[PDB]
Amino acid sequence: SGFRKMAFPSGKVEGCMVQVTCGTTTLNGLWLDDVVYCPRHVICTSEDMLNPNYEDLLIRKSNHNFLVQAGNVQLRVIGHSMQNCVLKLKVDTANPKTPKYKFVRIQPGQTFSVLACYNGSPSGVYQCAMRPNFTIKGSFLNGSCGSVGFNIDYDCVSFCYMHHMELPTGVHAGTDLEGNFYGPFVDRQTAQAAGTDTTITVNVLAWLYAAVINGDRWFLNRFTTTLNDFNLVAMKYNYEPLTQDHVDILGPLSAQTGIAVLDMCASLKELLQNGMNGRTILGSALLEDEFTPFDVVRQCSGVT
Amino acid sequence: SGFRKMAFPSGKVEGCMVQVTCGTTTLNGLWLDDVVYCPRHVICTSEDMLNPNYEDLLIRKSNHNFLVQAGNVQLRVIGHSMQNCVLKLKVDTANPKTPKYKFVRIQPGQTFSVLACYNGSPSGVYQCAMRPNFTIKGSFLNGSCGSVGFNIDYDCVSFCYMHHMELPTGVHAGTDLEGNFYGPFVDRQTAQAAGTDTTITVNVLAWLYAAVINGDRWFLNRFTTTLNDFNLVAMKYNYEPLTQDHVDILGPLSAQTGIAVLDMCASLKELLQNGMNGRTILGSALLEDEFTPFDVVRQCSGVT
Ligand SMILES: O=C1[C@H](c2ccc(Cl)cc2)CCCN1c1cncc2ccccc12
Ligand SMILES: O=C1[C@H](c2ccc(Cl)cc2)CCCN1c1cncc2ccccc12
Repeated sequence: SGFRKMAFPSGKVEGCMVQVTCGTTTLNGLWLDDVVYCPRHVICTSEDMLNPNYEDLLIRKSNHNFLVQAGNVQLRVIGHSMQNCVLKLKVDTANPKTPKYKFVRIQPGQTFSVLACYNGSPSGVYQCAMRPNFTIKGSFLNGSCGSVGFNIDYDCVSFCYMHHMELPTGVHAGTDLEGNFYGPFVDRQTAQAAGTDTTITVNVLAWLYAAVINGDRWFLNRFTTTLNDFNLVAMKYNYEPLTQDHVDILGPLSAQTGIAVLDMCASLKELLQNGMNGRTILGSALLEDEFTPFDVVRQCSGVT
Repeated sequence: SGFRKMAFPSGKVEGCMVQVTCGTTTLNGLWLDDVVYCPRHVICTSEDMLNPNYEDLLIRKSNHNFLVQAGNVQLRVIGHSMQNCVLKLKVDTANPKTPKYKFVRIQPGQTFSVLACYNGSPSGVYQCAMRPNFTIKGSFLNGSCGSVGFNIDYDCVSFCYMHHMELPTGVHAGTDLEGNFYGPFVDRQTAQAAGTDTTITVNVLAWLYAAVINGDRWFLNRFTTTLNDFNLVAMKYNYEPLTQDHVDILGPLSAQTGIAVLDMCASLKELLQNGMNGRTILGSALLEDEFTPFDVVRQCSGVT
């Protein structure tokens, strides 16, 4: 028993972390096979950050201007290209530590582990979710650019995120491993609106099941609801509208606890309308939405 | 900016995780050099768990009865011994992935990362603290025994914890890497009292500094206090008595923010006496005590 904000073991990803220096700028890169992926803003300076013409800036850069360093060794850049907001530097050596990998673009509400890096060296690992407004509430400092978000399926690493920037609101924006930004964000130092951040209702419900599984049952009530009645309440409280897919995905948790999804929705409805009254659930005084039903199942079953 | 419950990168520890099977029992072991460390209760069955005479049980076991498996390969046990509540199985091969390491016994209030394992395979990593009552509020299922807690100092892994059991209260108890239990716990399936769990005051203050550093300043007030006045309030609210050592350890955080430690103590005093009033600090509705001042400095400076 016990429920924690667990992250995937980072070893497979640590073996992919390299330093990428272009001119006076240094950030993290991901070395998989003979390619190093990093944010394209490595070619920028702090002057041309207001309005960068990346095609123009990149034209003034050659293979030898990209200094890729893995631990202590220097990699030889034999090719370079821009793919959306990422640079792909082809190196003469394939990473001997390259795990089995996939580049996948995750959906909002989905969770992933982040390995925060500085100068190509890992420093921390934490779990987080792709917020419904496509931002991540991470922990990143100047130098963390190129740090990746990933998931692990036995031995296969699914890279889903690459960190690029911190918005003036303190939250973080970045791309999938093909250079496509999650959200409406552009890699420009300009005023960007993150948008309304709503609560991942299917995740709050999954975490409510995790609480029942681990003993915290106080919030459980004698009531029930319907998808439309529950949704009227979710809209007022800025909660993601719950669909029949969400109900189905909660099926295995509903089976483990014997609590119907709509009964759990009524318990949640009462927690939104009445608050916690000073009580906690899984050691938290607020409703947690950064655990997917897959995370709750995996953590409460012990998948390695 | 941004503040998260970060764990150390687990790669160095993943390379030490092995499976240890003794009879019908299977748990995790830590392979460093030619020794595998694991909880001694691997030699027990579910019958002799009420009152095990480990010296007697161990006498009936030989080197060949311990099946140590690293990934896919089977290690050859050429020696075995009991050191307090741990078994040290000497194997014929030194772990080629053994990092630079130390076995240190941490103090309550100190934090460490846990790599949760099942059948010698890592499944998750999370950060946690040694509670003042010597228990850990972890996330462990049947099979996680032998999972370790550690800290990393550049390239040196300080092993501080080995998981042994879950108490009937749902919290976890385990040993340092010399087999010595943290707390009054014995490796017996009997009613054990965890004790009163208090709040790590120096950690709540460090996290309050982290909040000011990251922008959340609402809790900051126009008042000040003294160590003795603050402590009267800490005692009523079951908070660890704050000493002059704690004040000194908060020195660098107090310097970064320009907020005197006793001024922050007055802000904390008001948060205890008046509650949060529905507000949050660093995205949390309760006072967080699982970040030491070293963690706040490391996370807000970017140490790799
Ligand atoms: O957001 C940025 C900056 C930026 C600006 C424009 C464009 Cl196009 C991309 C990136 C500079 C590089 C670092 N960076 C940061 C990324 N994460 C955490 C940060 C914490 C404090 C300070 C800067 C941080
Ligand atoms: O506490 C124990 C048991 C035990 C009993 C007596 C003695 Cl001497 C040691 C250990 C059996 C082995 C597994 N174990 C567990 C450890 N962590 C999480 C557990 C979650 C659910 C069930 C058991 C868990």
